[PDB]
Amino acid sequence: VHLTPEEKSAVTALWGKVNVDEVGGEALGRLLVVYPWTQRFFESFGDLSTPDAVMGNPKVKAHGKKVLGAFSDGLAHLDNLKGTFATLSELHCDKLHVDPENFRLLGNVLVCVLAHHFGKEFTPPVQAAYQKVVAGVANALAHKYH
Amino acid sequence: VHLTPEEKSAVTALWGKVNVDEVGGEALGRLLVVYPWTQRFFESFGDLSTPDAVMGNPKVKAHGKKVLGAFSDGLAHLDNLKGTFATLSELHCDKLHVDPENFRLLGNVLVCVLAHHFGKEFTPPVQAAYQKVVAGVANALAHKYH
Amino acid sequence: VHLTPEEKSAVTALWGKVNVDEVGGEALGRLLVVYPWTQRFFESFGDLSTPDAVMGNPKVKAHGKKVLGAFSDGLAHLDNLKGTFATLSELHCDKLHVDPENFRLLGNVLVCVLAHHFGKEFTPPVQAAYQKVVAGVANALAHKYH
Amino acid sequence: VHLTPEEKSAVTALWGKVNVDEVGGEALGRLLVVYPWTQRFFESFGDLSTPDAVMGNPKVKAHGKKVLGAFSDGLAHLDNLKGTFATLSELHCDKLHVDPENFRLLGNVLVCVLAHHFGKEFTPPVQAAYQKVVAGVANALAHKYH
Ligand code: HEM
Ligand code: HEM
Ligand code: HEM
Ligand code: HEM
Repeated sequence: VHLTPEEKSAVTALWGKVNVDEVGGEALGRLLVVYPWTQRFFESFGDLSTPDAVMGNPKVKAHGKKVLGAFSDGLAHLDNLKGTFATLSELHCDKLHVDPENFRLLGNVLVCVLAHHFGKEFTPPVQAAYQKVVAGVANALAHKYH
Repeated sequence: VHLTPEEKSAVTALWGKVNVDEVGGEALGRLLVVYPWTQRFFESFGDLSTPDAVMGNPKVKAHGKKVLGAFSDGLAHLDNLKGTFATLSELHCDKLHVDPENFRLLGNVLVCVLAHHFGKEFTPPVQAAYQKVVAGVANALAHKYH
Repeated sequence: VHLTPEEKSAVTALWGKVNVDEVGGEALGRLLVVYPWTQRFFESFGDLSTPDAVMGNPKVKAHGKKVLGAFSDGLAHLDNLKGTFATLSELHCDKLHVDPENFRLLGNVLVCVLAHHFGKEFTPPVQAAYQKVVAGVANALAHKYH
Repeated sequence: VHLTPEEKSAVTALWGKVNVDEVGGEALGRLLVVYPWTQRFFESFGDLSTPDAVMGNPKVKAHGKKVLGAFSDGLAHLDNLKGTFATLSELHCDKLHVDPENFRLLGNVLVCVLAHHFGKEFTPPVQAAYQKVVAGVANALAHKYH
């Protein structure tokens, strides 16, 4: 992932203001609502019938916080995402068999959640920076398939 | 596209509140900035070299407004997206030769712009409905390749 | 799907030379080997651990011929794919939750299988026509998501 | 790209029987026929009006030879695709603005041309190996967008 310092500044500044405990659950929950086939991976989480059921699921919220945590991790090592994510790649690919396209969709939902939250501060160049990051993390997660 | 009563009422309500000037140049600008290869289609527009040049450009802004106008038309005929978009399909496909994937990328940018432009009212079910709409439009636009 | 009369004639002539009992198993099996996350959907098939575990799997072979039968249906009803695949769309979308991208991969694998089998009779325009067909089928199977 | 030695050997062994002078032109030509929007990049090659026109084009055949030449380089340097394709990445991204999805499509057409050529030598594990190589080359080519 190649970010200019201006880009690195703007991404981290935005990041610093993310409600980590909420954003994660919102991004995971919206993934399940918007791209419904993804619910197949989380059937053990309980009731996912309605959007309300999904958005209200505390297992979804809890897990969402864990996803956001790893995201914060890659953000700290843009230099080496493959290695940062090596362990999560074996899990998601070798054990869970998640389609590589799903990693890209979660990336997308995340960018949407930020736009939604940071309105005007989510500028075109900031959107561009985050797009490159979510793409970099998605590619690092599908590494086991490469 | 298949929208549930709720989704459709939902959809058409928010649309009515859309500031096309704001959303159109924003959607079009963000496409050229986030996915740079898209600039080659708009060489006739001038200075697109920087996010500022792009976001500044009134050609971009005016064209953006035209794109939303076609969207609106589309929104009125969710029943016949294909027929609604026939002439634009011929233009984009047969004449311009735009990659069908780019119709998906504009759609996604547009969704991020609505999140951005409706904050709190852009709930998971609304995003889910708008995602079906944009995918529907992208598919109707790529119709000539099918 | 829009085929010119020359496309329709060549597509239908080639299809009549296909050994159904065989190409369907070959296409489903290659899908499972080349895009390994797809194995997660074939819950009762047993060992899918090695290419030979997959390719000679009796259930893969039997199942491939049912897939092939459905494709034939498709080809015979290009004017009505959504209707033709109505119950298969609800099974795959509503019940099985197959990601739409997967429908596309299987179409791509089938095309490769025909190339492998027909060699030189698989000309560029025949390939282009088959591409439009498999894309139309994938689109009709993902109907319930639209 | 992760290839087992078994895969590596099956891959290089087959590459050795490729008609260097022909497969390239076939691949490129089928790209232009099957995904017609790619014709916009080769409008200076002359007449691409028809499949026959495309497949006939001597510019296409000559250019296919160079493409295949680049592929052999990648094959010879699986451990250094990014360096191997450094200059080609700057040409295609920075200079030509080719959409990254098109690199993917070319790799896919190539695999189909190999299938079409090798019949039976093109077994499921060989196809899987080739799919990982093409994906790795497409990703290396798109590096400038990352
Ligand atoms: C691309 C961004 C993603 C990140 C950063 C991420 C991160 C994580 C993390 C941190 C965990 C918990 C690891 C542990 O408990 O050791 C996890 C587990 C899991 N993830 Fe993801 N993930 C991503 C994408 C996805 C996608 C797209 C899906 C499926 C649609 C998915 C499905 C799962 C599942 C099923 C589990 C296991 C949860 C359980 O049963 O405890 N992940 N992921
Ligand atoms: C969401 C899908 C899209 C819609 C609804 C749309 C709509 C339109 C409209 C309404 C026009 C004006 C045609 C006229 O009145 O003469 C137009 C033209 C054009 N579109 Fe799009 N468009 C879409 C996607 C795209 C994409 C993805 C690209 C390229 C990346 C693109 C490139 C162009 C170009 C180059 C023109 C011609 C501009 C000129 O020189 O006049 N469009 N489009
Ligand atoms: C390209 C289009 C496809 C066609 C025409 C097709 C066709 C079929 C047909 C005819 C059946 C049997 C329905 C019945 O029970 O009567 C079936 C079942 C099934 N398909 Fe597909 N399919 C397609 C793609 C896929 C893909 C991409 C996946 C997953 C990767 C998939 C997974 C399944 C599963 C898991 C079943 C049920 C098998 C069982 O009986 O356990 N299908 N499909
Ligand atoms: C993905 C694998 C690809 C490889 C290995 C590849 C390789 C090459 C090579 C070796 C050249 C000659 C560069 C030089 O020495 O001037 C070239 C040029 C070119 N390629 Fe590609 N290419 C690939 C994909 C594509 C795609 C998908 C497109 C567009 C659809 C494309 C469009 C072009 C164009 C327009 C040129 C310039 C032709 C000229 O004027 O010489 N390339 N490519």
